[PDB]
Amino acid sequence: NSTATLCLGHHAVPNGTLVKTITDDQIEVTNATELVQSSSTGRICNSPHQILDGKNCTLIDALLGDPHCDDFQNKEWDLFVERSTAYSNCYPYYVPDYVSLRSLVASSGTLEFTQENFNWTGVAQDGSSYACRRKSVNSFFSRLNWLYNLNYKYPALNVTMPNNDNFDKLYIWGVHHPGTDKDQTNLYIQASGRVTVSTKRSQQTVIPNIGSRPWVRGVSSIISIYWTIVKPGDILLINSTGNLIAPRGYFKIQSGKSSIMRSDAPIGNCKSECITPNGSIPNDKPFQNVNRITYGVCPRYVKQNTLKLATGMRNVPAGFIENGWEGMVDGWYGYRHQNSEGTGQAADLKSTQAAINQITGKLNRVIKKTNEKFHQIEKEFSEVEGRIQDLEKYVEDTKIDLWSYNAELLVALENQHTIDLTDSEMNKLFERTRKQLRENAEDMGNGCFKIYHKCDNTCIGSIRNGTYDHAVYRDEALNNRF
Amino acid sequence: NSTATLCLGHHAVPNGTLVKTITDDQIEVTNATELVQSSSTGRICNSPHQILDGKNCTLIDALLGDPHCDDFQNKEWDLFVERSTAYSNCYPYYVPDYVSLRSLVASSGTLEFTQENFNWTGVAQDGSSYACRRKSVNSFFSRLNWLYNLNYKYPALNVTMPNNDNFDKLYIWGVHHPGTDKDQTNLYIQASGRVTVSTKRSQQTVIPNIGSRPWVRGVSSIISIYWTIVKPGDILLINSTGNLIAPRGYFKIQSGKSSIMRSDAPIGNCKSECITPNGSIPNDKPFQNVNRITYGVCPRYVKQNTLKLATGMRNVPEAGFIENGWEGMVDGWYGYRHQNSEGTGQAADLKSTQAAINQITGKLNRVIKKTNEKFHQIEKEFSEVEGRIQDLEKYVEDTKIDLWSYNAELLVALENQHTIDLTDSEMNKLFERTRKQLRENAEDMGNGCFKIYHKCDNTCIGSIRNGTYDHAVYRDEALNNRFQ
Amino acid sequence: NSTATLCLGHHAVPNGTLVKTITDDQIEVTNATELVQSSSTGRICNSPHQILDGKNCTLIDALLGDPHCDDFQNKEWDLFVERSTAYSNCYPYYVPDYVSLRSLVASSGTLEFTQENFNWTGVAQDGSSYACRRKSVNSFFSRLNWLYNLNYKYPALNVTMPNNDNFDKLYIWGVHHPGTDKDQTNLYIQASGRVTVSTKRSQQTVIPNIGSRPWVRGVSSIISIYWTIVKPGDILLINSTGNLIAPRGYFKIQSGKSSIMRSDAPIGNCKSECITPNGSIPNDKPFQNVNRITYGVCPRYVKQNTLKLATGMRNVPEIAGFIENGWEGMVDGWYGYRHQNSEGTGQAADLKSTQAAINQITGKLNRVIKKTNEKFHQIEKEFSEVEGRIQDLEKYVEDTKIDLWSYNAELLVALENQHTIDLTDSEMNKLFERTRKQLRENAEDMGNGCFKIYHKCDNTCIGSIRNGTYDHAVYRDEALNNRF
Ligand SMILES: *[C@@H]1O[C@H](CO)[C@@H](O[C@@H]2O[C@H](CO)[C@@H](O[C@@H]3O[C@H](CO)[C@@H](O)[C@H](O)[C@@H]3O)[C@H](O)[C@H]2NC(C)=O)[C@H](O)[C@H]1NC(C)=O
Ligand SMILES: *[C@@H]1O[C@H](CO)[C@@H](O[C@@H]2O[C@H](CO)[C@@H](O[C@@H]3O[C@H](CO)[C@@H](O)[C@H](O)[C@@H]3O)[C@H](O)[C@H]2NC(C)=O)[C@H](O)[C@H]1NC(C)=O
Ligand SMILES: *[C@@H]1O[C@H](CO)[C@@H](O[C@@H]2O[C@H](CO)[C@@H](O[C@@H]3O[C@H](CO)[C@@H](O)[C@H](O)[C@@H]3O)[C@H](O)[C@H]2NC(C)=O)[C@H](O)[C@H]1NC(C)=O
Ligand SMILES: *[C@@H]1O[C@H](CO)[C@@H](O[C@@H]2O[C@H](CO)[C@@H](O)[C@H](O)[C@H]2NC(C)=O)[C@H](O)[C@H]1NC(C)=O
Ligand SMILES: *[C@@H]1O[C@H](CO)[C@@H](O[C@@H]2O[C@H](CO)[C@@H](O)[C@H](O)[C@H]2NC(C)=O)[C@H](O)[C@H]1NC(C)=O
Ligand SMILES: *[C@@H]1O[C@H](CO)[C@@H](O[C@@H]2O[C@H](CO)[C@@H](O)[C@H](O)[C@H]2NC(C)=O)[C@H](O)[C@H]1NC(C)=O
Ligand SMILES: *[C@@H]1O[C@H](CO)[C@@H](O[C@@H]2O[C@H](CO)[C@@H](O)[C@H](O)[C@H]2NC(C)=O)[C@H](O)[C@H]1NC(C)=O
Ligand SMILES: *[C@@H]1O[C@H](CO)[C@@H](O)[C@H](O)[C@H]1NC(C)=O
Ligand SMILES: *[C@@H]1O[C@H](CO)[C@@H](O)[C@H](O)[C@H]1NC(C)=O
Ligand SMILES: *[C@@H]1O[C@H](CO)[C@@H](O)[C@H](O)[C@H]1NC(C)=O
Ligand SMILES: *[C@@H]1O[C@H](CO)[C@@H](O)[C@H](O)[C@H]1NC(C)=O
Ligand SMILES: *[C@@H]1O[C@H](CO)[C@@H](O)[C@H](O)[C@H]1NC(C)=O
Ligand SMILES: *[C@@H]1O[C@H](CO)[C@@H](O)[C@H](O)[C@H]1NC(C)=O
Ligand SMILES: *[C@@H]1O[C@H](CO)[C@@H](O)[C@H](O)[C@H]1NC(C)=O
Ligand SMILES: *[C@@H]1O[C@H](CO)[C@@H](O)[C@H](O)[C@H]1NC(C)=O
Repeated sequence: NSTATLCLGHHAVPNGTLVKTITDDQIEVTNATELVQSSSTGRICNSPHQILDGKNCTLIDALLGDPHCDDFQNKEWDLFVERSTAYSNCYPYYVPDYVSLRSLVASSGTLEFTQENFNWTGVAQDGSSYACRRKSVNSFFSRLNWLYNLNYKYPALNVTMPNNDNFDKLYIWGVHHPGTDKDQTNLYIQASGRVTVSTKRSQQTVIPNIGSRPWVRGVSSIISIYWTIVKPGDILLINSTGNLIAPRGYFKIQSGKSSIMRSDAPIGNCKSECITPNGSIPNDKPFQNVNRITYGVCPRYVKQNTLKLATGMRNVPAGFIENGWEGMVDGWYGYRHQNSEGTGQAADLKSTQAAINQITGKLNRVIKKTNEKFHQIEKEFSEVEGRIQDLEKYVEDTKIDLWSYNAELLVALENQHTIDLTDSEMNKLFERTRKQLRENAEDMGNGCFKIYHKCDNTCIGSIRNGTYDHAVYRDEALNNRF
Repeated sequence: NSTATLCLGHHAVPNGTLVKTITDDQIEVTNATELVQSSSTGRICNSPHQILDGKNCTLIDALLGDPHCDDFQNKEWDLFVERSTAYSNCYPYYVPDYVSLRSLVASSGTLEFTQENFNWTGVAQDGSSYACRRKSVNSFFSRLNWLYNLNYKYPALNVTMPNNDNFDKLYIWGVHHPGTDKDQTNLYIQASGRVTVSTKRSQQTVIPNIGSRPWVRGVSSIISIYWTIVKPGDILLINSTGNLIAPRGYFKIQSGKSSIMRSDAPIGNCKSECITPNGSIPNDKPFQNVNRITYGVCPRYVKQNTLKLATGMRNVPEAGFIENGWEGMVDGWYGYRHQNSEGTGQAADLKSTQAAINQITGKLNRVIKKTNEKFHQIEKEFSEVEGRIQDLEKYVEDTKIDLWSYNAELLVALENQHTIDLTDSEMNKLFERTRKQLRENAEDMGNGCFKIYHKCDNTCIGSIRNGTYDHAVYRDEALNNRFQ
Repeated sequence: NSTATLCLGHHAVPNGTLVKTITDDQIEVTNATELVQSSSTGRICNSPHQILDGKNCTLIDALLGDPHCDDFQNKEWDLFVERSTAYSNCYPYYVPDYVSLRSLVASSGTLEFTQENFNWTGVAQDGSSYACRRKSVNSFFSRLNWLYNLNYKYPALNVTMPNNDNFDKLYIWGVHHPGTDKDQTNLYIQASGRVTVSTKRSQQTVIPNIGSRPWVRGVSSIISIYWTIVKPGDILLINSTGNLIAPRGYFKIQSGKSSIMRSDAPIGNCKSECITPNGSIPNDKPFQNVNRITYGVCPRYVKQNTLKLATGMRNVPEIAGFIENGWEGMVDGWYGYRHQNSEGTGQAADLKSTQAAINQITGKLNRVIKKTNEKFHQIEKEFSEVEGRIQDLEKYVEDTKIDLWSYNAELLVALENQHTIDLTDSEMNKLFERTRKQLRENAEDMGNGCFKIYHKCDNTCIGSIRNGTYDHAVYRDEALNNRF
């Protein structure tokens, strides 16, 4: 009755979370947060990025001018979305270096086309095919010009086109490979054509190949597609004696943050910085497990499906040496007392705020939203290729393993640090109380002090308030101790 | 009067090991372990991976059907081992994009061949050569069909072969480059041949080169090798007016964990998950220094040859831990020494010993386990100058190794620092728990020992070590001795 | 005043530096150092690397022998510097795989040329052009030999050149593409030429392409450039029926630490291990923000422009101990005592704790990251032409590398600074505890980092505490009388 008990403690919860540290494989803490984004809504948000739904059209088909891709003329994009249902419906073609043409056009982000008055005197223009009907009429790629004989004559073409602008020009052109020699000589009078497209810095020559081919859309022939970039002040020169699928002009080729993505996710009316083929994902967490293919401001892809970051002290469901206090809801640390006036509880705001202030924004010190990716490498492959594809796969797998390691070590280190800093605040609160009490109390060993003098609620409050004067009670307290 | 001294201490060893921390360049600990695997047995274990010893055969020669590689027909592998002694002994050839063909066949992991009934009516088949003898008679690559004129005629070939299966087909074919014009017109009647192999998605045209070549195995000619992959529902279409080295069928091209490795190490009868060109290596350690070229579940290649991970506390060799550690303590990491009315004694503390040990066991397995399972990767050694693509392959690999070497360096320093800190922490916690027990009955002598101001025999000493010491029993006696 | 006050404290400075830790975005410390090199002199030091200023000549032009590059014949280099003002002034050409040829020659580091006597009987040699004037006379590339018909005849060339040396030979050769068909038949007699260059391990065939070209230096034609490497004991074989731009010999091709760099920085007379396009930079710091393109022993490129590494304790602006405040005015140590007794107040530094903290901070980062970054010929990292796939990969690899090293640098500085704060806070607490153990029952903790010593304790007595020789038993009777 002539003494008092003051216990120092911390809070506890009944439903703790296990996290991982350097010290413990699993340790239960009061609170944690997930660092790996692992789910997507399934929709690609049309804000803030300019999304272009390719629908049934690939970018190359929209580039060449497949009639069912006419709506894409001169359109621009931040992200072009190619659907797996896309198909070709014009004259059969193939693109040597399809991958690079697709990449650089996708990164350019525009299909702005400008016609140029090539002088094709001597030959017939605007060749059409039943295999490429546009609005029920035989037609051809909108951006290409199928040249053929004019009155049984195909004179040698030698056409020039300077680049007198301040920008690079992208020229798409082709070479026709007839199925038979009867086709070859009927279209182009010479028994074999030849196309040479050149600039002051390049030369590209194609010899057409007359030969049977597997029928595609009623046609036994095919077109090879090539591209040429003309720098400012340079000159495009097209020299041909047959089989030339001529350009009608140039595409602007820009540099910027545009790219292309293969996805079947629908485009929704929402706003999201990060786009994956699985759909848009939130970018609050530093890491994501949804897809290695991302566009925008995105969490970094890691192999882990979950990484829990401790946001509270160790959960331990007498003072803090024995146990935590589930009943303390207004603070992380606090006091419990037993004196002449009964029992009471009060939280310590100083130590609680110190622990919280260290834990808030903990992760914003090492990992921020510094991962803004636009056009990158391909990370999914449908064809066997070998060397270049091996390297692309190895680079991406090397990157992911390294960030997965970084993510693992970071969470373990930070969680070790969250435990230690919260353990530290508890000991500091205990030491502040001991130094206040001086020779008026003894450490009972369980996180509680035995105060050797009568100490009513105001006296206990003075200790919690930091205004306890040991000199006032030292005479009374030293008398009871010894 | 009658008092007792109780000292808190930790163990020490005479033969400590130097490790590195964040704090110290080198600090001696009681025990440490190596994290870098630096030696190999010298043998490639034939388990658990399916090893195919190429012996004197490269993979491409086994693919084409070099007669001395006939034993490799239709064989499969997880790891194909190419020896530096391999040689070619058939018709002289070269493969444009040899590297990619070798890679994709190696990654497929099988040489399963399927013959197909190509209709070569109009030409002679099964051309043979003195440069490619099989069973001591003129022959040719087993998987290729040397077509040439039939009775002074080589009609233009137009042969089709649809892919009506569920898988991609790999077709290997060739073009013959005769040494002279006499050779060209005698073999193929036309003055210049032409080979066009096409699919619905591809076209490959080759113009043969009539011209002399360095004499190789009695031949001044050569064959160019090409490959074509035919997707399901697609069709192989072959058009030739001479010089076609025709396919006899297709190879299955599978996807899986198969690869190829250049090594001269022998194949032994053992079990080992990790294979390097130097031989199999253990994969218990997280890092290895043997070879950046690995196959299987492997430690990560680092530039360091040794990384010692502390598995024990700081070593302070030979009362109380403030002064020194106790080599004489062999049954625990922490413990008590006392001097009382009954003499002197020593006893270890199980709680603090177990706390430190449990925190250290599996300490590195909390950050890096054997999640490094690699199979077919990029090439990492090169015998020829190539330029751009090889520059990139080298830069990629050197970037990876530097980053992992940095990771390994920082990890060991961090782990060792934390191992030091946690073991030192257990010592201070043990000393403090003892102080809390003694209350006003003892005083800190400053050297890790308490002066207990009352008679405290071995049972009393044991009660302190066991946590059952009641200070109130002796408080009256102790306070009388402390204060005069 | 029959008592004394002994305060334990640490120093403080008026001009602290903000650093970043795991705990705080900004915390002021007594001292810090910059880890990111962010500035350049603007000049490339001509030592210790052998620098070759390309002037107005690219490496490929110096290789082929453009007349205004004649001064570069047979020169060697550690680093070739291409200026953006370089230009070509000979016959118009293009190099298929220009990047690779530039790369492999730059890595070889020499233009040593050795003439060889090819037998070009039957054709005319040393064709010259108005497009390639040398000393105001029509001329040609110094290292190439333009062959054409000799009196209306171009016989088939079949010229051999064995490599009977112990080193590899690099052969540069070309194929001429006339602008018109009549040009083709006037120069060479055949309507179409053919060039086949072969060795025992390679074959290269070129079919010339007749077609108009943009007029360049009076010429509507062009030359394709190719290269061939002939291993020892191998043989170069050149077979042509027209359009061959023949070699005059071979280049020695070495392996070493040579590279090429695009820069407009001037070359100075100084010494610097690290070269960037912006100029030489010091390599004392582990990181640099100047340029991802480096040559030599260089700091690792990071995206950060500054990373400050704490080299001192927390700065706490200013008797009272360390609990309340730090001591501005302590200039001979990091930690120390302030005392107040009968003779007044005094201050003295503690050398043990000061040296302990300092020894732990010096070279702290060299324990984890040294100058293990020595790079020479690497990949290209800036691009003037659109290329697509391969350039996509080179950009992605470098961007991946920089982000990973930028992450490492950010985490390393935050970790190291947190540990520097913690180790210095610890040294302060250890000194305070060492003093508490010395005083025994003669003093009490006042809570502000100070002890109230309950006995008369002049300066010699205080010095004994600082010196570690204070005997508490001497004053215990006097002190206990005052406490209780
Ligand atoms: C070389 O051989 C190929 C393969 O046998 C020949 O191609 C075949 O040519 C015929 C007639 O041109 C094609 O017939 C057509 O088939 C389509 C299929 O739907 C049908 O709708 C048409 O009414 C027509 O009957 C046949 O499809 C085609 N086969 C392939 C695989 O493309 C080629 O003609 C030969 N070259 C010659 C004879 O010069
Ligand atoms: C173009 O020039 C090359 C090289 O000068 C000629 O190749 C050489 O051809 C002769 C045969 O005429 C080869 O000689 C033979 O050598 C074998 C084994 O070495 C020997 O057993 C025979 O009895 C015969 O003497 C010689 O090896 C070969 N040299 C090389 C480097 O391949 C080639 O014939 C010329 N082309 C034409 C169309 O003349
Ligand atoms: C195919 O068409 C092109 C384009 O017209 C022809 O190229 C042009 O050829 C003329 C005559 O050689 C070049 O003119 C020259 O210009 C220089 C300086 O400007 C001047 O000093 C000369 O006296 C002459 O006027 C013209 O530059 C050139 N155009 C280009 C873009 O290079 C080419 O000749 C034609 N080829 C055939 C086989 O018809
Ligand atoms: C396979 O391709 C060849 C290559 O063109 C075809 O041969 C051509 O046939 C016509 C018929 O008069 C000739 O004018 C061409 O010159 C031939 N080419 C050559 C190189 O001589 C061949 O016809 C094709 N396949 C079939 C079945 O005919
Ligand atoms: C490039 O254009 C030139 C100029 O029109 C072509 O040259 C003519 O070719 C025809 C047919 O071969 C000849 O009858 C003329 O005499 C040529 N004229 C001149 C001025 O040379 C040339 O054929 C074209 N080249 C290509 C590859 O198409
Ligand atoms: C602040 O820290 C820097 C770096 O730790 C100190 O600079 C070092 O000073 C010593 C002098 O003993 C030199 O030998 C080192 O070469 C210096 N290092 C560097 C990187 O400059 C500096 O002394 C500290 N400043 C103060 C006032 O203590
Ligand atoms: C390779 O060199 C041989 C000569 O060594 C060339 O063959 C001669 O070619 C001409 C015309 O093509 C014929 O008149 C001769 O009869 C040929 N000689 C022999 C021995 O065949 C051949 O053209 C060259 N090949 C090339 C340059 O591709
Ligand atoms: C627990 O941590 C999360 C993550 O920061 C936070 O949102 C929440 O407010 C914290 N407190 C709780 C759940 O009481
Ligand atoms: C186009 O070029 C031909 C070439 O013969 C020329 O006759 C004609 O005048 C040119 N026409 C125009 C509109 O430039
Ligand atoms: C996202 O899509 C990829 C392939 O499209 C799939 O492998 C992965 O499991 C998907 N993840 C989620 C969370 O939908
Ligand atoms: C040293 O540490 C290793 C690895 O943890 C352990 O296997 C070994 O038993 C230890 N040795 C001693 C003497 O403690
Ligand atoms: C092969 O095809 C040819 C086509 O010319 C046909 O005449 C012949 O009868 C066929 N024979 C066989 C055995 O397939
Ligand atoms: C392993 O073999 C490779 C290739 O011969 C060699 O570079 C490396 O030094 C060897 N290392 C060991 C540890 O055997
Ligand atoms: C050079 O070539 C001519 C004609 O091919 C030949 O007669 C002569 O012997 C050759 N000389 C040498 C040294 O090879
Ligand atoms: C170095 O030059 C590059 C341009 O090549 C520029 O982007 C960079 O900011 C420069 N850095 C410095 C430190 O001057």
